[PDB]
Amino acid sequence: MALIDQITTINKNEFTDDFLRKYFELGFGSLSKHDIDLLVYYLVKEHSDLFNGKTNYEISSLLTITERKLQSIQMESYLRYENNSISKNLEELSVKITKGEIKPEVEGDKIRVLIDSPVLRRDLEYSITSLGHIVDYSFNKNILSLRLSNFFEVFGNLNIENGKELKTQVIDFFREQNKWDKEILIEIENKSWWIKQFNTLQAAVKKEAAALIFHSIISMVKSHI
Amino acid sequence: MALIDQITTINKNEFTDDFLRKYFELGFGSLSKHDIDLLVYYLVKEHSDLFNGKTNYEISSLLTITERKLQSIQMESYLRYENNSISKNLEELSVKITKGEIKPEVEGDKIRVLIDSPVLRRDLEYSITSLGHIVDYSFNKNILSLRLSNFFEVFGNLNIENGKELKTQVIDFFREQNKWDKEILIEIENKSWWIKQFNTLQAAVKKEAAALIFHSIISMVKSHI
Repeated sequence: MALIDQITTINKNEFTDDFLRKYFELGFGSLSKHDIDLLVYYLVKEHSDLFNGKTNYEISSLLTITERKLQSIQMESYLRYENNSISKNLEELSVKITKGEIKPEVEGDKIRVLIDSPVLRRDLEYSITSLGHIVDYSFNKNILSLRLSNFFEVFGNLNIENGKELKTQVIDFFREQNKWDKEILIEIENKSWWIKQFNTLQAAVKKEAAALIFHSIISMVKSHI
Repeated sequence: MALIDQITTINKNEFTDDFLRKYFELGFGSLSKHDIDLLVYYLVKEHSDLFNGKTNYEISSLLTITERKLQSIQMESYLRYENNSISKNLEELSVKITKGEIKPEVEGDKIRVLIDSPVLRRDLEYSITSLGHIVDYSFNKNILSLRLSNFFEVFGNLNIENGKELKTQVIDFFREQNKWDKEILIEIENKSWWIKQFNTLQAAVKKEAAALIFHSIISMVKSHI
């Protein structure tokens, strides 16, 4: 079975102990098939490394189910059997960016972020839309697209975790890169600035700018509940 | 949970390994609730001592299910996941009699045997009714009642495992006990013999006679496929 030996490590004692406690909570035969499928997904995720570092495409292939079914299973099981703060999920998103597992990229006046985890996607969307203002964004499958000019105009004044204003931290990045790149004016609330001036920069400056921008946006959202 | 700590020993490694192999045989989410309930029953029975030495009443109480449901689950799970010969099940029945876990008792012209296991009950009934003749017997719940006079008249000539005829082995028992009990004629194919003469014996002779008779009947049935 390509499945059970793809498991390279698993705490079999607590897989068994946990399964028995939850299968038998209301008595033998009390859980529905769907309840048990959520339990099994949780048990493999909590007590093995099977899903570790794998994309949704890989996990769905491993489980022999569609990506759409996997997303429902992942969310329903997380809600049933796990508890995380929005703060911890936002921080996990941030760390994935620092590690390069998620690579934000700017195109025109939009920053785009592939977020494969439905749990992280849910908490980001909820938290970023709970700041008192409608947010200019959309999702293309699992890719968040966020309008830059409008975001900084509307939310640029809110503090990030290190106390500085969001717009301040992003502007300060562009100044430093002006030290080794050809100098540009900095107008982050300007749609045409992103479209023409930002587009001029070297692909590696733009890559790094997008990671810092999204790090700072997450940091701003974490600072505000 | 009165359940999971009633487990005094369990191979948790193979409980986990076995569950994963069978849960995932056709892919995640392919097994019905009923399929999974049969699997779990088999897994607890194969990989723990939870059910060991317990009556159906105790197991059903442990599982929070009726005795009728338990019997269906036990049979369906055995058929799905286990394999035993009729010969091995008949021998297990025999050993339970020697151990005193099952105590055959004669009343009138009938010998009665409580058989709690639906698996053993099924193989006994099938094997004992596959000897070419209709058998005079009935079940009261899990108590087999077998008519003595008619059984020895019809099947008394068939060999038991040690080569002797069934009627011969049973008669030889009554002779030995005549050595220390008051002597009786021996007419095991006679209904009124069981009802009046056998009834005379001491309760401990009758207890031992019933175990030897049923041991020999099982031995006869094992000798004939």
